[PDB]
Amino acid sequence: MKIGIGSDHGGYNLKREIADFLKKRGYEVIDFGTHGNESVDYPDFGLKVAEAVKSGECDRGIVICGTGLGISIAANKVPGIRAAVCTNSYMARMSREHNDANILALGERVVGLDLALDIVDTWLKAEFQGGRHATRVGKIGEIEKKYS
Amino acid sequence: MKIGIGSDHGGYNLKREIADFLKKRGYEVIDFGTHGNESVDYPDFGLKVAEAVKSGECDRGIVICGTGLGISIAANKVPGIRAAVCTNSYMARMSREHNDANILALGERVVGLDLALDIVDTWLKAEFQGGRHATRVGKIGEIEKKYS
Repeated sequence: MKIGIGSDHGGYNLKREIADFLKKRGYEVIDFGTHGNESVDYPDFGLKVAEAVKSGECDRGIVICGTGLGISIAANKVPGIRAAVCTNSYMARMSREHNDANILALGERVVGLDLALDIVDTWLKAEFQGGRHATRVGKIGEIEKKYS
Repeated sequence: MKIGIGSDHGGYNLKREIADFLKKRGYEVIDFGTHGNESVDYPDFGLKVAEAVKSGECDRGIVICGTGLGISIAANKVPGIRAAVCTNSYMARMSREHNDANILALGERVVGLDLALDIVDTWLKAEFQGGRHATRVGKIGEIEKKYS
């Protein structure tokens, strides 16, 4: 499974740790940047990861900024993308089970390292539950079609 | 300001408490439903609140589901909407200061009542900081224009 990862400067250090974590677990990781601590704009990297997941270049993606909020909002502007900002493993599991999230969003200034790794672990293992949850995801698709 | 509020059945009881909280505070509250515990679909109510904020019928919105994730993803599909899932007041403050969030999303199964009221209090009081944050919000707007 190919994981796309991306961040602004606010999520760069956590991105480094998650990339190492994932590779060590045998995932193929595509790093979309940013590649340093210099101030940059979260939508640019949110977009890169979202478009890679949309195109199938990556199976899913992880985006990080100070809070995860900006980068996940940006990613959610792309049709077919469902980016979930999670601050605990319960949320991470429900994002997969109910929302079939294909992007996990994290906030480097909010969650500490080991917690963030717990969340990533949980998110990568959880499975979409279909049924009424598929019906609700379709209704998200209807909003996209409306504003398309 | 006029506050739009909406939920599925997973956020209905918290919605009831927040509606009461806001009115006691002097806010005009527009309740878009749901109006009971019957199973319903979060995108329908996410859409209502998002469209009310977009039209200027409400100045800001609050959306609630079990985790806040589904309803906020749905809301974020609407152009001009920036919905922030917050699990603490630090996130709530940054969502206004940096992301100029116009919708707050909450997870009734994640945050307890008093915490959720603290987050709402913080979110309503926080102020957009402009500058590079406006530049970044514009870049969110560019993604919307791309996929419009």
